[PDB]
Amino acid sequence: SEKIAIRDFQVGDLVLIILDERHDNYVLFTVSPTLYFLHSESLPALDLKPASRRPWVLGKVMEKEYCQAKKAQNRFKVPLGTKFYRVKAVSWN
Amino acid sequence: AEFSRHSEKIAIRDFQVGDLVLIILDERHDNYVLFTVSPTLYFLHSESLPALDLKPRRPWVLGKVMEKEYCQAKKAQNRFKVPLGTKFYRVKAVSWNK
Repeated sequence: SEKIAIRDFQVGDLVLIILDERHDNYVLFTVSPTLYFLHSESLPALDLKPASRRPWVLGKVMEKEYCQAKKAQNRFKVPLGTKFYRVKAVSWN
Repeated sequence: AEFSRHSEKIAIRDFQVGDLVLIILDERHDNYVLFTVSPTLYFLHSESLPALDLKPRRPWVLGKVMEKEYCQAKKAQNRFKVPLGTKFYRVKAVSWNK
């Protein structure tokens, strides 16, 4: 049976996707100090939307992209220089 | 394989001793449960609450399964708020960090 990854996310991992209101974004539930932000493109297929939002959904990792915040005002509400991932995911059930 | 990917995943069904798990508050059953995708309920044993820093409010903790016991409700009024005849598990668990 499949388990949910909570760190070191790989393509094909099952993940718990949760709302992070501080960063105005969905993230992967993790014990890591690194932020894994859900790519905006993946929201529709997970029955998620860009005013109250569902707290969590299960998904499967399809893609991840390494990023560094090079502008202070960014869509992720992270400080300048933050190193993070953007993750595309699809639904699982 | 010469090595395993170690301690990077939590179980969400068919829980086995030693599994890492997400423990969550089940308000409708007035009890902590293992987060699961299966219809079977896995209730946290009352013995396990103090060492997890829970009280008989905190929404969730990561844990490790120390024991599971398959049970059936014999009375309609019971601490788990389940109908008479419900089959469920009681799980002992300790905190897990890393």
